[PDB]
Amino acid sequence: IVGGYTCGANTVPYQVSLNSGYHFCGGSLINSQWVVSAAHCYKSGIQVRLGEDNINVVEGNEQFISASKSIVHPSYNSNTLNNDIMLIKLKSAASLNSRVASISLPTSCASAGTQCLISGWGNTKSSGTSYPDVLKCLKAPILSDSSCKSAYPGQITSNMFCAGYLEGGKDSCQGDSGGPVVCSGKLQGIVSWGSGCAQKNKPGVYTKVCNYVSWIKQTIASN
Ligand SMILES: CNC(=O)[C@@H]1C[C@H](N2CCc3c(ncnc3OCCC3CC3)C2)CN1C(=O)c1ccc(CN)c(OC)c1
Ligand SMILES: [Ca+2]
Repeated sequence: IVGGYTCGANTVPYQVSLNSGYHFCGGSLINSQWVVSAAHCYKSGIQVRLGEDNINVVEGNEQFISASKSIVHPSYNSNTLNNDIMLIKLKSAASLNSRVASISLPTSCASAGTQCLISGWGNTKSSGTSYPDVLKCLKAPILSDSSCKSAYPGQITSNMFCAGYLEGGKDSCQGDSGGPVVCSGKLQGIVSWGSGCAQKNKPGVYTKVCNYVSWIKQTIASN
């Protein structure tokens, strides 16, 4: 997160860190045994880390649970990132508490101007690199689809939205992908891609979760 602020420990209790010996992606807890992340985060040997604040320190509220099954969206395209969403089932249920809590799925799609909370452990610099270890937060609005498509001609699909600031300075960045975009208590987005971080006219691009709620619910109910 570039241009954000320190969330505060366990203030984003649905935020997870996906760890394969190191933090590689964010995710969102959606019930005790399932996490939503980006399909581009798919890999073997995932451990889901819940209840984290500083990812380099065991502070006493963490739960570490291995993934048992990963389900990449049936239509995910790795060349274009269309349908950039995946479900991860945990080997055992997380114990739900004040520090480890699920986030609601949308019941409808959110609009341009809706304010959201984006969070993650990614790079905090727009030029060069610095990783914060504690969770960072950013308040950002959803941008109109026309400004998103104009910023990224030929690359934005009906399954994506832009959020952030066209003037630059505030954005998600390397190591935030897979993590949450939450608006009025609903997981509307997944951190997906962009061109650089916090550059003018290059806002972050996010998977449009509302289009996937039917698939998420059906997949969870059958697995
Ligand atoms: C260490 N983790 C990372 O670096 C991940 C990998 C992810 N990338 C996306 C493109 C892509 C991937 N995997 C196959 N193909 C990819 O792109 C192919 C081209 C299609 C049009 C996207 C995976 C971008 N990452 C971010 O954390 C990130 C988050 C937010 C922003 C917004 N400023 C950002 O901006 C550059 C980057
Ligand atoms: Ca921690």
